Amino acid sequence: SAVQQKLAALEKSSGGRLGVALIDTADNTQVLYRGDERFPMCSTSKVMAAAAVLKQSETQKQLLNQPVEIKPADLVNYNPIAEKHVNGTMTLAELSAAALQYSDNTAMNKLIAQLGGPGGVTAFARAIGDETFRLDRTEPTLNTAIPGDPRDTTTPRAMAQTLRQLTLGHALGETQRAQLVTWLKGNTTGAASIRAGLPTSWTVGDKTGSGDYGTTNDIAVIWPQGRAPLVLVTYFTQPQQNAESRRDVLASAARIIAEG
Ligand SMILES: CCN1CCN(C(=O)N[C@@H](C(=O)N[C@H](C(=O)O)[C@@H]2N[C@@H](C(=O)O)C(C)(C)S2)c2ccccc2)C(=O)C1=O
Repeated sequence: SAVQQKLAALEKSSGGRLGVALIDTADNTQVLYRGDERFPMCSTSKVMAAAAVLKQSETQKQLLNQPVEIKPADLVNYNPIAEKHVNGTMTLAELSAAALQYSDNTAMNKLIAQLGGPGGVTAFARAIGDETFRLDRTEPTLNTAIPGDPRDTTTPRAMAQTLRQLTLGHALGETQRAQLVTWLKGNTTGAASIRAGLPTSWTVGDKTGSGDYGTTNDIAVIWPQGRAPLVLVTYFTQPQQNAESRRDVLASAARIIAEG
């Protein structure tokens, strides 16, 4: 198609590997580019961990208000919110919000511990029909993004379909779904990614991700003005291990998609 030739040209000029998945809920049509290839998820996997804790709250009505202790041993490489509460407590809701809106890695590790390990996060993916998502490690080793390594990876097609069920579908209860959407809309880290390639009047909720090998990711649910919402996943990785982040590639991919 026309958009696939532009995405192919964008990939060639960037020197990396680009994966795009678009789901238009107006007619369930999909636009895919390397949609079945595996990409390192990096911090984009935090949406699955937060959604799994939300599913547990459909039975445990007061789970989101449960206090969790933040000890100095719990801090990893990037904990902007958790460092403000060392030797104190954060609720599971505050931890889910920190992991999603600020990409706090300590909050991610606390959510994984609540689910009984990385196997508990992967279990929630299988429970809602995601046979591709796999979480194998905790923060921060899950971001190694080694080429060929299947660990901590998914495909663009699978993540776009799963993200649609979590935010627009009914994989979660009504109250939990609205909480997830509200958290995604209040993200603070995606101004230069998918949001930068879309019109300013469009409301966007997203989760970014970065890692080694220049891995630059962003997944988003998009609400156009007076139009059926969209779900767009953009994954990108590079050959050099110390390659810089390329958030402009994600913005350009979103612009190419939004032209159609
Ligand atoms: C060998 C172990 N090892 C290797 C891989 N790795 C990482 O990939 N860390 C990454 C990391 O911890 N990224 C954070 C994270 O994992 O949510 C935050 N997520 C990004 C995002 O949401 O867009 C951020 C840019 C807001 S930082 C990282 C990437 C670029 C610059 C600094 C840190 C590590 O730091 C690490 O411990």
